[PDB]
Amino acid sequence: MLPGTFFEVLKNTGVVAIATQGEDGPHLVNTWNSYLKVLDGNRIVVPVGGMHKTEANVARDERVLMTLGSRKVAGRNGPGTGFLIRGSAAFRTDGPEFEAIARFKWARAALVITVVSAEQTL
Amino acid sequence: MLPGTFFEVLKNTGVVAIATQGEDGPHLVNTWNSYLKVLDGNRIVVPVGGMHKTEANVARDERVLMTLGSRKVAGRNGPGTGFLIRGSAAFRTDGPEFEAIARFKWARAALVITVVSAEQTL
Ligand SMILES: Cc1cc2nc3c(=O)[nH]c(=O)nc-3n(C[C@H](O)[C@H](O)[C@H](O)COP(=O)(O)O)c2cc1C
Ligand SMILES: Cc1cc2nc3c(=O)[nH]c(=O)nc-3n(C[C@H](O)[C@H](O)[C@H](O)COP(=O)(O)O)c2cc1C
Ligand SMILES: [Cl-]
Ligand SMILES: [Cl-]
Repeated sequence: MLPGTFFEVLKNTGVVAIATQGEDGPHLVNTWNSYLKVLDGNRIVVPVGGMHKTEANVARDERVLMTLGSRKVAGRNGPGTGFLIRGSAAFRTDGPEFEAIARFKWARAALVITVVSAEQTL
Repeated sequence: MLPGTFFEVLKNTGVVAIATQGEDGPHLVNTWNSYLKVLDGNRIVVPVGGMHKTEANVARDERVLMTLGSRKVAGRNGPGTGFLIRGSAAFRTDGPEFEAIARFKWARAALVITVVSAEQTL
């Protein structure tokens, strides 16, 4: 599900954005490119310190969107690219998906996104 | 209302994320930090090439969220910061707000976000 160009983006620095659906509109939070941990089976794991509103949204609607990119990875028509990822999210406080990001001692949980599609948008 | 630290983030490269309310959940698109033009009266202007789905969403619900950041600008508790911006959006196709981004020869419109709040989230 995740292409090589996505893994090239993860070798570079940047701001990741994660959109969820809430009762009165979308919500949008961040992490860093370097914090994402990709697992077998199309999973992207994010260390969670805050994400309280995000977690409440995900408990009611698991579908999330994530974007990320880098000036330093070539896109289709010149330098710079990024991705729109769609997937289903879950929060974990134990098990191997939590252990994947437990090195971040500030992490109360892991946000685990099981990818359904990845689109290179540039 | 946009603070100095936000303009510091704009001196740096990065991926900007813009969330809108879609018919069946959020939508999320991107631009680059360096593409944003800030005008007086709390306005952030983005060059629009695609964004047809985003534009349809804004016509139904003008409220948008935007995030952006940089590893190179100090946050409250170490290196790296970013912002959550909430505002209302409109799409201009002539006049000073369009001229503000017309340097992008591929632009079909200017996305004008009038900022209601800016929160440094790191
Ligand atoms: C560049 C950047 C990176 C961030 N990294 C994280 C992160 O890895 N994990 C986290 O929980 N919050 C991180 N934050 C803060 C979140 O974006 C968010 O503001 C916070 O978790 C509160 O989430 P909520 O609004 O869903 O309650 C980061 C913020 C920025 C601007
Ligand atoms: C890093 C990055 C920068 C982008 N810059 C722009 C931009 O400045 N303007 C634009 O219209 N689309 C830009 N795109 C593409 C949009 O994110 C989006 O995929 C496209 O405009 C289609 O919008 P829509 O899904 O609302 O129809 C960029 C994509 C990436 C990954
Ligand atoms: Cl990073
Ligand atoms: Cl940039």
